[PDB]
Amino acid sequence: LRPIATPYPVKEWLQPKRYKAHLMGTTYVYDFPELFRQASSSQWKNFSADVKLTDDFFISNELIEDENGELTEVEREPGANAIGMVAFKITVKTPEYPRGRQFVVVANDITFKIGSFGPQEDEFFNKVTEYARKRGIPRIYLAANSGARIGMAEEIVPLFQVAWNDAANPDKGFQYLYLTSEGMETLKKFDKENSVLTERTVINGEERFVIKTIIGSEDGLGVECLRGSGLIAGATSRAYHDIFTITLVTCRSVGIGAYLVRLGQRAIQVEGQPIILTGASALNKVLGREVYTSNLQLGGTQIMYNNGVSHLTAVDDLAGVEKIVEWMSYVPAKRNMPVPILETKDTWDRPVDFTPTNDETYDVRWMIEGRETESGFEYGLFDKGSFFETLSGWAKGVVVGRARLGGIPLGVIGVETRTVENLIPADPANPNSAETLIQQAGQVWFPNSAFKTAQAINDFNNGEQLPMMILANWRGFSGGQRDMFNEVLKYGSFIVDALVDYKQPIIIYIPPTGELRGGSWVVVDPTINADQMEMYADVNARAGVLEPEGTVEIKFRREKLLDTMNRLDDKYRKQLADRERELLPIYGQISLQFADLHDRSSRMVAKGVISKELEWTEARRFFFWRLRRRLNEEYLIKRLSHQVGEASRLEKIARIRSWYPASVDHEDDRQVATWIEENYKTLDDKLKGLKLES
Amino acid sequence: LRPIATPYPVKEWLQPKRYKAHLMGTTYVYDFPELFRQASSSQWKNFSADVKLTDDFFISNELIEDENGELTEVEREPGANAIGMVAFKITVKTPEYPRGRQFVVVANDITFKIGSFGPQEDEFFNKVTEYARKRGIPRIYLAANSGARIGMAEEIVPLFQVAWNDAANPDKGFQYLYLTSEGMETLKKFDKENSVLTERTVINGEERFVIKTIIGSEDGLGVECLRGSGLIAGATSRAYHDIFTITLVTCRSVGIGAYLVRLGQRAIQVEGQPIILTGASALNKVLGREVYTSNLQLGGTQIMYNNGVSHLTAVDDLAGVEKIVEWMSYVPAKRNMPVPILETKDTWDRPVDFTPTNDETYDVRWMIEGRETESGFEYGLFDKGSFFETLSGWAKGVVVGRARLGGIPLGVIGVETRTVENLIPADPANPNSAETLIQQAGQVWFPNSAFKTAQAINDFNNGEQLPMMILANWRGFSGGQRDMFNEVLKYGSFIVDALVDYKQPIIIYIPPTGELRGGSWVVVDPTINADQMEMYADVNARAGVLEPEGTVEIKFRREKLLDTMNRLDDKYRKQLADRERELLPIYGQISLQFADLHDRSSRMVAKGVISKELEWTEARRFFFWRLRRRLNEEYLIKRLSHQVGEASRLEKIARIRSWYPASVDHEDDRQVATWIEENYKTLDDKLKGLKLES
Ligand SMILES: Cc1ccc2cc(CC3CCN(C(=O)c4c5ccccc5cc5ccccc45)CC3)ccc2n1
Ligand SMILES: Cc1ccc2cc(CC3CCN(C(=O)c4c5ccccc5cc5ccccc45)CC3)ccc2n1
Repeated sequence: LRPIATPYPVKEWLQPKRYKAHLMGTTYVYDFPELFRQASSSQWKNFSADVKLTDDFFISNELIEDENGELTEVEREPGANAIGMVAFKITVKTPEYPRGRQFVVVANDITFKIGSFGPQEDEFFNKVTEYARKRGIPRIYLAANSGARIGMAEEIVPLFQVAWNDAANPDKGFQYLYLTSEGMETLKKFDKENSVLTERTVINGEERFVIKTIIGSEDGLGVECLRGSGLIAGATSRAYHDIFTITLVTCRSVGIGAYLVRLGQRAIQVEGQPIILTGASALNKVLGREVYTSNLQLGGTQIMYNNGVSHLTAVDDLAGVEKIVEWMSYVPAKRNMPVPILETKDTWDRPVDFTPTNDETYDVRWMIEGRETESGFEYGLFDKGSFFETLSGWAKGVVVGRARLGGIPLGVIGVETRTVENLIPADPANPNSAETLIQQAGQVWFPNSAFKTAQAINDFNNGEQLPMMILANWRGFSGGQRDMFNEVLKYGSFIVDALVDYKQPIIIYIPPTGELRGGSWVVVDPTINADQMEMYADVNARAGVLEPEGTVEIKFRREKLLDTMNRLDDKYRKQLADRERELLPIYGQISLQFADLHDRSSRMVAKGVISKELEWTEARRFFFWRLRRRLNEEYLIKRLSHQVGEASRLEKIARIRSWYPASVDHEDDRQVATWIEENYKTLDDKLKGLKLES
Repeated sequence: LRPIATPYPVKEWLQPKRYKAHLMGTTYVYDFPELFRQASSSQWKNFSADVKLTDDFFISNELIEDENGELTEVEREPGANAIGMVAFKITVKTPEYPRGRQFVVVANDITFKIGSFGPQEDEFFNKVTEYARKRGIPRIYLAANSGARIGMAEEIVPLFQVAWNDAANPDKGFQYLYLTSEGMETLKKFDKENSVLTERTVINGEERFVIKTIIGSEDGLGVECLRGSGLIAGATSRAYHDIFTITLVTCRSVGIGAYLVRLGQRAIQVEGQPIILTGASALNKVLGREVYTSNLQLGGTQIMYNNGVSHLTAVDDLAGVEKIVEWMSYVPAKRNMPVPILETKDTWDRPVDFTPTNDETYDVRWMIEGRETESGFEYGLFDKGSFFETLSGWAKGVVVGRARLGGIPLGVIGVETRTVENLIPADPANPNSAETLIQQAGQVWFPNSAFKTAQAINDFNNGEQLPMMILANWRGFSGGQRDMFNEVLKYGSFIVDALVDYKQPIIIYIPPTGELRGGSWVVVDPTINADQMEMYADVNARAGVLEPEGTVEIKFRREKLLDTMNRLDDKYRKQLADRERELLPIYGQISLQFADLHDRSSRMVAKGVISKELEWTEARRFFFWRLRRRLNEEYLIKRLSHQVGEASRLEKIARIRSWYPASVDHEDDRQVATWIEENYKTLDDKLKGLKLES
């Protein structure tokens, strides 16, 4: 017992595995539920400081496999796990789900065979994934591992013999490895007959059993660990499309551990905990040179967070738990349940304070969440303090996060107007390699930013099942040689694919001072997904194939411009080339203005390419009711889908809208939502009466 | 008429648009069906030189929209197209489909408004896509365009007026643009009242109509072209997952044209025809410096083919047509129809001649298709001359293509054992940028090669609907700093996703001299998709978590090795450190051999991680019947799916296998296929009798 004379018992002594975990710079597996209780309690204090919270608000129940491999709940002492993988079913009353929400926590036990993955950990991890998926509840994975388990048939180690070329000189070589009758019997005696594959021969009187394959008695030495890893990689790939999947990296995550981090997509990395494949030491041995310094050089946050593999970093395990808890506050309690409405002090019914100007540089986050000033807080489009930014360390040209719109949770994509710099590090493996600083123009899609956009869209759709708003403001894609070679077309195409797959309301809104040109429009147009998509443009937005400078260059050339001088200039209508020189700069300006006049939201409305033209200060009020209306209608489309079984979206919506009283304006979002909410149970009777099916 | 006195009529004069197309370095749209006839005829000559072919073997029928926008067939003169998009329905008797196969060809008319995309071309392209998708037939797109159409309200050009700050000095500035009552009436007179959005004011007696927005009378000037582009981008994204989509780039492909190339995935680029977004000239104007030289520098084959955006290059339009024709020979006639069996001179019933050795470097293509030698042709695993390689210019570490196995078409993925070099060009935009040569070790997955692998898997699955064989031979993923920063984990994860989505038989086979370690195994394991996947390892293959050098480093350390010297060396059993120095090199070799003995196919079989261990020379015969058996069983699973409506794969297969006579060995592939083929109609009666449903 160390230390003696403490006020309460030494938990690290009561369970020494707690101390092993601590010595490896991580929380002990069995202590993680407590971090979830601490975080859930903080969630309440930050929401309503006055809430009197008891212990029944949070329940953690360890899951273990029964006699038939069926998962059941247990109340046992920490450290009684016979396998290196552990899981808990958590039932917590949160501000979004005050009656309770459920999720599973799977975790490696770093103190059980170094957190390595053997077939039993793999089988259990897969069974927990399936348990969560069947129930539709989120699956949190806590990664603290050594990757697949590695072994040797340690029983053949003291038994094997070597058939030397010349016994007197061992360095002259050897022919094969073998077992004697003594070795063969030793295995027979311990029922380890299946440990080797032998072939009998007689060499100079001696009966030797030539080892042809070493199998081993102990399960979990090689290929079976790779099979199991594959199973859990496929399991996680499938779970990402089905339930909310998140992973917290606490202590190393190696090999399968690294793929699991990525396969679950959503990841929080604790500072100083690497995400690696082959470690630095092993790589140096392969390269035959001392190339790398640490595993952190290969998979630290300066790699993974900058990569976009790590969505967020965490200062310590509790910080990471707190971030999982916060991320989950935006996500339905289970698959196909409505998005969690959380109304705060920031009511839907106010104008937007922060407005961008053309002459002044701004941070797009100010338009999203607002900004503090000396005169006071300038509210943004979304609920004060609801902007939870993710992928913040990668492709900083796009801003992605979750937010709330008068309570409604949604995914937000904004455009960083400021030039973004990235520091591509020097390759240690190449002596003729130096670090390079890459500057990327604002409002221009690059391979990395287009990749981040598609990724964000997918991550909002799968598991999160959130509506989305893209505050669309791009000049186009980078068409230069470097960016074209770096496959910009591939990443731009992923955006289209992500939108095609989207299953919740989408809102594309070109903000004030905003623009959407050429390929940038193409890739985000509501016809990619007419069922979910909708486009809006601010009265101060611009959009066209080209920008006024390009439109002019192609369509208002020198001849057209001189004919304009002949029409408009009394002096112009040998001596003329002189007036031409004087007029051209202002005439260039006239043509730029002529072009710009086609790029207005009024032409967008007239040409029916946007649902409505909007006023920024009035967007919070508009978007709130539009999304609230749309969430109600989507619910009714889904209930109708079960009934009829076969009909188009248009047929379903037309039918739902035919149930609205004659007095209801189908174009009034506030009225339509108000009516639906006043009649959910009356609409339920309507749908139940429709069960007149054959 | 130029030239005079020709033997037959001057086609370029009869239709001058043919000459315009020619002057732009491309085939005239209406001449493309003839290239398809020429190619289809070549297909026959290369298959059976003795075939007497007539003209009814090939039928091309132009599709045009009727009065109600419904596509119908027409026989009209070339060049009567009122829109810049043209389509043909082709019905061709090919060696795979001798009774005929159908597909649509959509193409831009480079001679119609520079091949630009207006709303009518977009609406038609979408209608053709839908026509092909509804029918399940392939959609070939021939790209020769200027991207979205760009315009201005050319009627406002001679009418507009400018409100000068001071009329005497024009360069002092202007306030706004306006129309006079004369201008307003001019528009009123031509029913172009809707061309502008004005606001009346009176300035110093004059009634001016302030232009607030220029809309225009002519459709297809701006945003409506971007809407249409979006529609066709989404349409193509959807078509790739539904039907076989291929694109041939003949003459430039700009903006939406470039995205269409990528969205359809499968692309052949004609040498010298660029795939661009913003052109070089425009980019130089944005950058304010003469950075780029040509559009080919941005989107030529040295970009797109090296990128993997272009799957193949073509020397001229006929070469590209011939490659589409050849690619299609592997693809079903329509969606959900069986893969086209084409048996050639190379019967299934022979051993594999080309066998790799450990001491000799080989080209993996030799194992796939065989190789010519002085002694004669060494046959490979697949049918002689059936290897059609794709993505050949990108990530050369993986070899991807289509092949035939005794007639059966399938996707093939092999590993390039030789070190691959890539030349990353110097960025013209960066003066402190030089070209870099990147060497990539063989049998190691890098970001690019992992991306190519996932891509190939997807491209085989979607549209092609082909079975697959991965000749798995990777040491692992590159875990170094550069490759980890370049997101190797993301691309490795795409492999898993591509396999999860796979709907046709998969065969993973570790070939002779081959290996599969750590993360390389994880990502390709049959548990990712138990329904389709199956693993095999050659008797000369190796597989484990680590390689013998790593296994030794971790599990057979210094102490274990000295205890082994104490056991095995009579001399070893101050003076001992000397014998230790002498013994260690051979003892290191003993430990390397001890490890290697666990890495055998026999342990893989014993641990149940492979379906069977195989002998390479006998693989063609094994794989032929295994795939032929599996194609027959898959067919029966599908017919059963319609009947019962609800049951697992295992329940379906167990039921199908219960119909086999008692004498049939379920493990004999040749017998099982022979029985199914002898009883398709008897099995059809069985399934029809199962329609006893309520
Ligand atoms: C590295 C980098 C930096 C900024 C970029 C900006 C864009 C947006 C494009 C630029 C080109 N473009 C234009 O309207 C445009 C121009 C836009 C601004 C200035 C000059 C322009 C000249 C053009 C000449 C012909 C056609 C178009 C021109 C459409 C919008 C596209 C790619 C960019 N790449
Ligand atoms: C740039 C590059 C080049 C080759 C690469 C090869 C691999 C394959 C790996 C290499 C590491 N590995 C080993 O079995 C291995 C070793 C393999 C060969 C030589 C030395 C090794 C030392 C190791 C020390 C500890 C653990 C493993 C070691 C598993 C297989 C992985 C990454 C590679 N990256």
